[PDB]
Amino acid sequence: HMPPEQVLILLQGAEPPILCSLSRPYTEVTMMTLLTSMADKELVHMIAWAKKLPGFLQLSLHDQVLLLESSWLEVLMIGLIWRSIHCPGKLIFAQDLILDRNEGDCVEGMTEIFDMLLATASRFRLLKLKPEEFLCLKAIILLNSGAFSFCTGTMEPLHDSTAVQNMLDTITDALIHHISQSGYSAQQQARRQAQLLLLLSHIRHMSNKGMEHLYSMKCKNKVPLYDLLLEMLDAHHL
Amino acid sequence: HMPPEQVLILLQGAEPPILCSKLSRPYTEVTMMTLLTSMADKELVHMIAWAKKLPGFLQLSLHDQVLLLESSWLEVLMIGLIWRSIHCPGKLIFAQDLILDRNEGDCVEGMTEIFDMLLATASRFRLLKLKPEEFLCLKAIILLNSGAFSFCTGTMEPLHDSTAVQNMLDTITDALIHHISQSGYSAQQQARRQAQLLLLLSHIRHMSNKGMEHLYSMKCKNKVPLYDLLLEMLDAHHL
Repeated sequence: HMPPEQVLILLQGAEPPILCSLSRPYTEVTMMTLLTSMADKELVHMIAWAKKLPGFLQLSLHDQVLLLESSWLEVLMIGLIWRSIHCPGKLIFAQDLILDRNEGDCVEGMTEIFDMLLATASRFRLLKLKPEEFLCLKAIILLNSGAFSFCTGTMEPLHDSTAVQNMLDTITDALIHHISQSGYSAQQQARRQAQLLLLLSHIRHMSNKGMEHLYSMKCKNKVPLYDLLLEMLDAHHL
Repeated sequence: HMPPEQVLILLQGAEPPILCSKLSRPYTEVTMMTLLTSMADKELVHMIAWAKKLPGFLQLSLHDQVLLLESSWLEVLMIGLIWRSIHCPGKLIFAQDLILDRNEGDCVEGMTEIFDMLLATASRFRLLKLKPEEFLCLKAIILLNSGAFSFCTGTMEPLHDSTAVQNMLDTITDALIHHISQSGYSAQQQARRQAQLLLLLSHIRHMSNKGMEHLYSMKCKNKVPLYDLLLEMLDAHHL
C-alpha cells in the first residue's frame, strides 16, 4: 500500500474546490431549486474527486459507476456535515448558502432532515473530528468493496472487488496511522478507531433514512426533491 | 464497564435457542411467504427476548427499547441468518429444519437477488474466518445503536437516553477489542481486523436497507405482499 503520510497528502490535494450557489426568505420552490442545484454541483465535483484517487481510473467504467452510484449521497452528506461542524443550528450547503435550521420549514418534512444532519454535526464536534479523519472517512465511503446493485433484476457486484479492497485497505491503514500519531493511548486509539467507523455506518444510515423520508414527502405533499435527485443520477448516467 | 470476559459469557448465555419451522417442497410464491414471515416473526420474538437479557436494556424507557428494536430488527435478523450459513455456500439456513438452496428464491420474483446479496456476505464471513465471539459482539453492537432515531411523528426523534445506550455500546466494543487482542494477531493485524469487522457491520446495515427497499419495489412492481406482511408483523409487536 501507498505509505499513509502520503495518502493524507494525496487526499487533501484532491479535495474539491470551494462551491458557490437566490432570494430570501426561501419558498417551497426556491428551496427545491436550492437543494437540487447544489446536489448537481457537488456531484460533478464528486466524480472529479473520485477520479483523482489512486487506482480509481484503472477500474472498469462499470465499477467506477457502481462505486459512485452507491455512495453519492453518502459522500454528499459527510461533506455537508463536515462543513457545518462549527456552526450549531446552521448548515453550510455552499460558501454563499448557510441556512439556519428553521429555513427548511417552507418544505413539509425538510426540517427533520436538517435536524438529522445537525445532530451528526454536533457529534462531529464532540468527537473533535480532525481534518485528516474526515478525508479518510469520506474516501472509505466511496471505496466500498461490497458495493452492488439490483437495478437490472440481478445482484450485480463489482467486476474487481479485490482492487477496490486494495484501495480500501490503503485508506484504512492511513486512518489508523493518523490516530497513532495524534497523541492517544493504545486503548484510546482502538476505541477512537471504533467510534469513527461506527460514525461511518451512521452516515450511511442517514442516507437511507433521508432518501426514504424524501420519498414519503413525494407521496404526501408532492415534494419533488426525490424525483430531482433520481433524475440527476440519470443525467450523469450513474 | 463489565469486564470483557464476563461480557462474552453473558452474550453466549443470552443467545436465543435453535429455531425450527414443516411445509413440503417445492415452494411456490404463496408458500415461500408463509415460510419467510413465519420465521421472521419467530426470529423477532426471540430477538426481543434476547434484547431483554442484556444488562441495561430494561432500565431504558419503553420508547428507547422500542426505537432500538425498531431500528435494527432486520439487521439482527440478517446477521444471524448469514452467520448460520457461514459453512454452506449456496445455501441459507433460515432454521434448523429450513435450509434453502439459492435457486429456491426463483419462486418469488426479486427474492433471488436478496439471496445472492446474503450469500455473498456469508462468503466474506468465511473468508474473514469470523469467530463466534466476534459474531456475538457485532450482533449486540447492531442493537445498541446510540444514534438511532425515527421520523414517524413528522419530527426527528432520537433516543431518550443516548448516553446509556452508548455506555452499553462501549461495553460491547471493548469486549470485541479484547477478544481480538487475545486471538494471536500482531498489533498491526489487530487494528486491521478491528476495521474489517466494523465495516462488515456497516455492509450489514446497508444490506438491511437495500433488502427492504427491494421488497417495497417488489410490492409496487408485482404486488409481492412480503413488504406488507413484514410490516404487519412489526405492528403486532408494537414497533
